[PDB]
Amino acid sequence: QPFIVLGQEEYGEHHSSIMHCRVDCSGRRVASLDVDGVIKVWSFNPIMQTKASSISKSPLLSLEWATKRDRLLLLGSGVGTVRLYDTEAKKNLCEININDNMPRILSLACSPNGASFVCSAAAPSLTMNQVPGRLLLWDTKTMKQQLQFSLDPEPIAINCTAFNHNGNLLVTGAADGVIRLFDMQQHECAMSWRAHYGEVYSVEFSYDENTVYSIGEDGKFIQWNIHKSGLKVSEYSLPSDATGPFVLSYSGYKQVQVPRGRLFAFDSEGNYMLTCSATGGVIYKLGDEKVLESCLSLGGHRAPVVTVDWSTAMDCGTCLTASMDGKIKLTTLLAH
Ligand SMILES: N#Cc1cccc2c1CC[C@H]2NC(=O)c1ccc(Nc2ncnc3ccccc23)cc1
Repeated sequence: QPFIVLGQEEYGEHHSSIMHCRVDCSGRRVASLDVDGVIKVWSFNPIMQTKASSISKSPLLSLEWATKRDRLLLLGSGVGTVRLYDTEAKKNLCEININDNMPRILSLACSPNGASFVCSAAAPSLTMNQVPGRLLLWDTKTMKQQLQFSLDPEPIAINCTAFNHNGNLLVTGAADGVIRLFDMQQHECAMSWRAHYGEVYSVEFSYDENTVYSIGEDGKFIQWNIHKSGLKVSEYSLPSDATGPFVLSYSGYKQVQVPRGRLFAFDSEGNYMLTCSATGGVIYKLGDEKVLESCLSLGGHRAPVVTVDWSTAMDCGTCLTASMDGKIKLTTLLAH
């Protein structure tokens, strides 16, 4: 046991499958979004209580907490808008239209220093997700676009974004299965390589930032050498219920969810990784036998888990696991 489990609670205010659930930067609030466009904002320490609740008139695809103003939440729509929501004042500060032909705001990342954010904006899905997309850099102080990064070889939908600790690097994964790493000082692509057969769903810097981790449609979790483009450090086939597609089957009726939120999350120092499964969160130790072996199973879910988070605050771990029945389990972990 590398962790003791201090409790497992259920947040149940959503009645639809969860799309995203993320802990804020203070580590004390959750923002969660379901497929019916219900945004909920809630605390959990010492009990679960709801701070805000709103139906979006518009489809909502993405969610990102601000880094340097804890109470601000960025929301990306399916109608080409970025909304800035004040969780404390329970009102929208602004909603900016993206003056373009790319309505799907698939991914939002706020810079660590708080002066900037990035969003991906994609064309409509085809009657694949292998469609044109853009990557936009914004100024948080004006909430205006500054520039778009050209994507080679072609405009492509970007599914996932993450900054490094300082914010000078941004790693992205796209629907063409390619990872693109951007130098955010020079505003150019430092590095790119083919990462997955099919889509990249999540990307993350290792704690030490010598590697980035990725998970994608081919079912593989891969660790890449940030110093040498496309050189793998290690590669594992996760169980299929880590990357879906996620099915809840009734009389010939089923609900199907393709990955959209973050499929993996890490402890404070990046030694352990939480993933999805039919029946709850599954945690692995990083670092490297041939078959990656599971050290902890959080359980507690009676419908597929589709997205997860992991935050550490007051020296305690909080794991979120969110399933297709709309339930969010909040498990509390102590690192011995
Ligand atoms: N860390 C972080 C971080 C992340 C995202 C955001 C922000 C931060 C820190 C600063 C904060 N920005 C703001 O609070 C804000 C709020 C509104 C405005 N702009 C407008 N407000 C009203 N009407 C407008 C109409 C047309 C255009 C613009 C408008 C600018 C900044």
